[PDB]
Amino acid sequence: GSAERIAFIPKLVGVGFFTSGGNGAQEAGKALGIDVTYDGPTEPSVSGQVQLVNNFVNQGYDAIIVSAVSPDGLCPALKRAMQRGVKILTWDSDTKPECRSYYINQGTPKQLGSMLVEMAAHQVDKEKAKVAFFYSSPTVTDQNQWVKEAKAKISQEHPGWEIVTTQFGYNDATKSLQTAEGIIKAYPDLDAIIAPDANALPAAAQAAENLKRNNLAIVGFSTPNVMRPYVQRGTVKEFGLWDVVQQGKISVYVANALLKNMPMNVGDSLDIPGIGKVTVSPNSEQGYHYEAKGNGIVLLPERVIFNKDNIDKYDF
Ligand SMILES: C[C@@]1(O)OC[C@H](O)C1(O)O
Repeated sequence: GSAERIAFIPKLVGVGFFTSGGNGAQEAGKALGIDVTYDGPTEPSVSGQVQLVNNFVNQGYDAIIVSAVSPDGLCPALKRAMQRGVKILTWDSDTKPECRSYYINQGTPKQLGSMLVEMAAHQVDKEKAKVAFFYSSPTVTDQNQWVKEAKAKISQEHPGWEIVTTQFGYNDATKSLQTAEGIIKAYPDLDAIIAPDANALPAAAQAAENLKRNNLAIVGFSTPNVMRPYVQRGTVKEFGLWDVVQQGKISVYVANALLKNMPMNVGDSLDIPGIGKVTVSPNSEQGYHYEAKGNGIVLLPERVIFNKDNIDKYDF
């Protein structure tokens, strides 16, 4: 019969992380004979994503995979989708667990929070330090889950560190650069910026270069292709991510499994070419209390620390 149709929705288009995730989703679609539509708003917003969800539902799509800008903002549209039998998955940034079926997740908040703090500590290497957090928004699901854990870890394991500020760049290159320059100017006693956002990290690096700020540890999460110039110049020594192309791929393979009615309750696994096995984990892995039939989290097998040694191995 007519080929299945899956939508893959980023927080916004035109950012390398999301372009690369979309590439993985679309290549998986080709391998599986599924038509995958990559579409998102030009900036992150609830209305941008909600219209797309509603459009794809109204147009008869079989599954929608979305990286949510908000835990709650998409819920009415996603609940309508699920009421109509459209498979709903999140990837990257979750909604509330009751607003989707599966979350294709790069890592637990404990894992990702730990990565951020470990990267910072490796470079700071002193007990008394001043650190700034810098990411997209105070409401986005993923980054706030990770930052809560990173801040807890700092308070426990680095008691001499002071978090002097937490500011936001809203996935906007212009606003992010201005915010980063503002942090560096306002806090001359600053030892690290921790920037778990694909736009905030290069903005912080660029701000440090613009202001000729030296010996500032700048760590966070972004893509190798975006970060490579900053790593080459030495402004960023280390940052983290994961294979976002593979994440997009996994999301489409999981959606395919749902469309084929394969067993995907907590504990079940799924074979994916070039990856091996992925498994459905409980929602409690993300800190949620919610369990239901046909609902859980699929964790990526690995995350990656990038530095000068390995950055040229990766093209995304
Ligand atoms: C990489 C990241 O931190 O920046 C944009 C994404 O939503 C992300 O995973 O949060």
